[PDB]
Amino acid sequence: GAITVLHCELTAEIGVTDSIVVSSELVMPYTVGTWLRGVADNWSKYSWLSVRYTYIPSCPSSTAGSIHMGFQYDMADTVPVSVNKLSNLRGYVSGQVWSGSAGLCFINNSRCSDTSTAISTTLDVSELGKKWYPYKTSADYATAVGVDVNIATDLVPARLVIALLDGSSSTAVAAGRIYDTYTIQMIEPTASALNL
Amino acid sequence: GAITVLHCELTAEIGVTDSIVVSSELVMPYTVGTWLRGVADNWSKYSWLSVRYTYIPSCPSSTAGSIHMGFQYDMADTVPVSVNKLSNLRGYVSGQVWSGSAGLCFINNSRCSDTSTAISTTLDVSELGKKWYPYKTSADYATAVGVDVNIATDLVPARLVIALLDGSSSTAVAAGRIYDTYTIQMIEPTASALNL
Amino acid sequence: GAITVLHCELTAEIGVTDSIVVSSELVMPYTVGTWLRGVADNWSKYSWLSVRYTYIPSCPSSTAGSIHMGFQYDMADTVPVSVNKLSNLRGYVSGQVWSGSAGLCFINNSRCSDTSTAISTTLDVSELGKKWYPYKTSADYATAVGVDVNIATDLVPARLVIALLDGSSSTAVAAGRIYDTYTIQMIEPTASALNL
Amino acid sequence: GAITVLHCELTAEIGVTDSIVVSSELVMPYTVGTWLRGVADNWSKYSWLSVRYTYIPSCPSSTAGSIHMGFQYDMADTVPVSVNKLSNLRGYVSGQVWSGSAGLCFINNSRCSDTSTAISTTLDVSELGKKWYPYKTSADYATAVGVDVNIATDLVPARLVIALLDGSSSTAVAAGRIYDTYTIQMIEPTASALNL
Amino acid sequence: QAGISMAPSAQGAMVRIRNPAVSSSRGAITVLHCELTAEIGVTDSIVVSSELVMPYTVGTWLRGVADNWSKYSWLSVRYTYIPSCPSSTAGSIHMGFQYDMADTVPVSVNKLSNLRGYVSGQVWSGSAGLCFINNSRCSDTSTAISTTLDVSELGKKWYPYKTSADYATAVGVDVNIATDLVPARLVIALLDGSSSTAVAAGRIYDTYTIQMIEPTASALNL
Amino acid sequence: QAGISMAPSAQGAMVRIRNPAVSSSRGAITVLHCELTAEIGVTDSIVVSSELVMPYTVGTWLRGVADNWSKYSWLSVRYTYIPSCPSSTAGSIHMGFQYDMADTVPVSVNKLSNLRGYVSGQVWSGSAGLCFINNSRCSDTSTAISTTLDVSELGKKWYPYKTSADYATAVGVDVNIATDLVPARLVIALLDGSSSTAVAAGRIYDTYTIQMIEPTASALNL
Ligand SMILES: [Ca+2]
Ligand SMILES: [Ca+2]
Ligand SMILES: [Ca+2]
Ligand SMILES: [Ca+2]
Ligand SMILES: [Ca+2]
Ligand SMILES: [Ca+2]
Ligand SMILES: [Ca+2]
Ligand SMILES: [Ca+2]
Repeated sequence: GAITVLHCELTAEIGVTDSIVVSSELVMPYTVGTWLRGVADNWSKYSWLSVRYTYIPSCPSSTAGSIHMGFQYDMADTVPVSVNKLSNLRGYVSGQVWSGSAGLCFINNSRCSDTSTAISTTLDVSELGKKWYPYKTSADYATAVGVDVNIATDLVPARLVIALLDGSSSTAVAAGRIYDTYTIQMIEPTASALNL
Repeated sequence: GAITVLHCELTAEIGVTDSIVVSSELVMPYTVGTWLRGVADNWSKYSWLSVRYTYIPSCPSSTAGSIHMGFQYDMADTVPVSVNKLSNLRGYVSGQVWSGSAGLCFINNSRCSDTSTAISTTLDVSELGKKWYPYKTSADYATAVGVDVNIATDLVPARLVIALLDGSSSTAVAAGRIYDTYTIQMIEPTASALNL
Repeated sequence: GAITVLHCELTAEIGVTDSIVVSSELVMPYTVGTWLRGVADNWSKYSWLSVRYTYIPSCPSSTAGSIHMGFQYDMADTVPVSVNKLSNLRGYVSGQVWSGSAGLCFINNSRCSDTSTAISTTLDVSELGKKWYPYKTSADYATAVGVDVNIATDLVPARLVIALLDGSSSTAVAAGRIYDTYTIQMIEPTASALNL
Repeated sequence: GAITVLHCELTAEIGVTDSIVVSSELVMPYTVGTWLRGVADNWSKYSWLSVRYTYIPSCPSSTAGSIHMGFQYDMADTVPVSVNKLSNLRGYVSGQVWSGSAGLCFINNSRCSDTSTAISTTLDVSELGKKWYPYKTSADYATAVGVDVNIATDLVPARLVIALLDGSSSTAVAAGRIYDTYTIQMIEPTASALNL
Repeated sequence: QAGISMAPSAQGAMVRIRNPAVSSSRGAITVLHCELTAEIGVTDSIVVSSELVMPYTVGTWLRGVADNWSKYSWLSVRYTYIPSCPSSTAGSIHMGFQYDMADTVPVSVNKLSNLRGYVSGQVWSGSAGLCFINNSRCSDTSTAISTTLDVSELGKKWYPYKTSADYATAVGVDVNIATDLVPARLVIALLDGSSSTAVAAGRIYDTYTIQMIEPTASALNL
Repeated sequence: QAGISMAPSAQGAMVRIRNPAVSSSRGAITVLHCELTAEIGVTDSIVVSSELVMPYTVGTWLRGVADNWSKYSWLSVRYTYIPSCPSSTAGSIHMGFQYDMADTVPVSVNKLSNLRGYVSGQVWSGSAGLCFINNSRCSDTSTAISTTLDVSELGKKWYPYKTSADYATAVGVDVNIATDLVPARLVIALLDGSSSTAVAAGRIYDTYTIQMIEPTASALNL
């Protein structure tokens, strides 16, 4: 009954400016990437076997700026407001917007050489609070969270906080992209139209 | 520690009309049936070890109509509106409203040889959200869900949806009944009067 | 010492109407059937080694109606008034009034392969109150019970309750018959004329 | 088919005065305690695997008075009228209303150290006159017993006689509570509403 | 000697709490400690009280330490009653656990006696449970009024660190939202006393072992 | 430690009587048992009471068993007092035996103190005698309030089983007729109390070993 998918897809496009810009992505099928969003909808519940976010650069070596990533686990906790608080989170990694190429091996599965320079981080699936979560659409999530954020705890495993700053322009400059590489188990099918 | 009970009881009475009529039942002690609702209330939490719904006919071989059953696990998902949509659910099982007698052996657990025609489905007890669920009353559940449906995922493991159509009359004709056969582990006793 | 008999005989004739009609039969030699009543009277006490009631139809596949059976053990308990209440008893077994032929093999004890549809239930001969029960006549039992019902627990091991409903006519239609297949051990001979 | 429950619950609240006050409790589910009373009703018959009554104090060390307990087995026998006769009964134990704390280990199952000071006594389940008794409500019992007490023999295994005296007040002073710790086997389910 | 007991005039128990034990394994950090958790007083009528078993409310120290981690798991939680009155004091204490916050709080020792971890005892006894708090070698704990959480049967393993404030708000929307945030609550009942006015009976200490994971600046933790 | 004593607030003694031991040798059948024999209460003035030491009156069980035999002989008879009040209770108990039913019952602890088997003690003590009843291994019975019959010095060995009724009639003709039927009587005195009204003090248990001979249908035994 468990049907397993392994895949790496574009999860977010990154631009860097001269000011801190904190953003976050829920670590659930619907938000992880559009491809998964579409396939996972045909199933009622899932379990993350492995989730790794890897940043791959697209800018010139002359591009100033740094990216910082880390995880949060209680949606009710406040999202880091400074890059300082961010550095306290689990899974913190911080790189420079033009580096990270060695991480490419995580995206195309070829054998990785030295990945100490890859700006990549992974989710601690075993310390998550439950193994089988329900597939949620961001819309429905939003509504729930609107009543009380604590309703999110039963619905989503974690949140990926990203921070970009130290750039040189007041206007966004294309830095790179964050790709997500996951192994997921999907169970109990459903027509997607009913999945909220 | 745990106190295990295996039992069978009437869970619902069924009637066929000439138009689709989808209905559902929460898979929790309180609603599985009257007897279980009663004994289960003396414990605080429980865990399903086995749950099986078996439809048994009571109409003549000439009764037009068909029955359909399946499970859903995110109380927030839309309930099916058609046989096609329903056929996708886990544990889907369809059949003539006058068929299904072979499932009798599941009820008074005897030797089941002829079970290829039994209109009986089983809950995937291991892929459920968690192990120990709290005993809830229809009333309390109802209120919670009235705030936000997602508050339900923390309380009920699944719901059985039932659809009946293909009947001959626009007014309901008696078809059969759905019986539930479960094995449940209960823990943390409480005076029933306190249990909501 | 003991004299063992295994036999099968007609125990009751059945008819369906459009309203519930719960009836019951004491599980004692005198009432199980005419033949046993006759031979059993030549012994003072007896012990059931096996008792099985099997319903066998005699109506067309188009006959509306359903049959229900179960056991009760405290003659003082109220007899069921509905299918729900009845479905809780031990050995509950329900089915279409025109179904049940697979149970024939229990009657003339042959090889039973297709028994998943047999509307047949069995007495839990080992959890009975005691082993040796005295042979009683309907008359004598009746009087005793007329003083106080509890006087019955010392004399009869159980009673089979039968409920028929879902019929189409308000006037009884012939459905089928209930046959009893038992194995009994008898001891302490007596001239039958003395046996009350 | 045998479903087993193990539990310890409050069975009686004790007050002491300056005069002998003899009381008794039938050793049957219905009277043993309200929790059991409610769960055991869903089953037709039971068997006691173990029954132990333990008194736990709640008064000051300065509380004068003694409790005496013992068993009776033929409901027709006269209830002890003096504490003397009481001391002849099987299972006799007599303690002082402020002592008995060591018996707490019987109530919460923690490992018992030295229980020679616990005012506790147990039922000789093997010398009982039958193993499977019918669940009876005190109301129905009363009626039966009203016709002739001997009808009780077939219905209940034993009776716990309690005597409290030697207190210092003409008016009851709260001494302690008697908790019952049992292991019971329940068989042949029934809707509780029918159980008398 | 077997069967004999002597009621003392008063029991004495010298509580001496040792330094908290903290240590980080790989991923998980573990704390072990004891804290005074509640004060107790008796009356002639029954009075039921409850305490949620979550870091924030279990103890004043724990509250501030646990806040630096995102989630936690209880390895062990024990409540022990230590008396502070003479054997002449009337009254009894009763404890037990409830696991569905929506359930009604017990209103009698009869209902109470059915709960998981139930324990009763004279308001003037229980010094035997001292070894649990002091950390000494336990002798005969037969007469201790102490109970413990059945951690293995709890709803889930990892719970989020919550502040009473945020919790209180959640629960205000619907009490069932609590199920997802807190594992259980200790219920405490006291009665059998002699004054209509409360009489100080004793106090309750909590001894626990908790596992904490996934760090976060405290300020962000709600 | 030598010379030091600590008065407790109250003494506790958990009485648990075991199954009677009966066995037939050749001619003689022997019973061994314990029965609660009397209830005790104190007052500020002296109150003397007596109990005949014969099967019929020694115990309610013995009474009915011994009746199936024509004669008997006491192998051992012991009376032990077990308290049921606190050490704050005023009062003392005194026991002794008399052997000529015609003699006057003592009217003072002074006369009483001269009797065979005399024992005194605070109405709130005596738990040390528990081992005699419970059948446990006796430790320091130094402070037990328990006394025993001097069976070897009794008037004769075999006495006839008598019912209180028939005895009472005999004695009514002349008390000296008792000498031939009963071996002795226990005298009990209580005083030193504080209420003019009796205050429950404790109770007395009797532990005996008796030999019974020459069977008879019970109905004939008077
Ligand atoms: Ca959850
Ligand atoms: Ca969904
Ligand atoms: Ca509940
Ligand atoms: Ca007869
Ligand atoms: Ca009987
Ligand atoms: Ca009954
Ligand atoms: Ca938090
Ligand atoms: Ca005589």
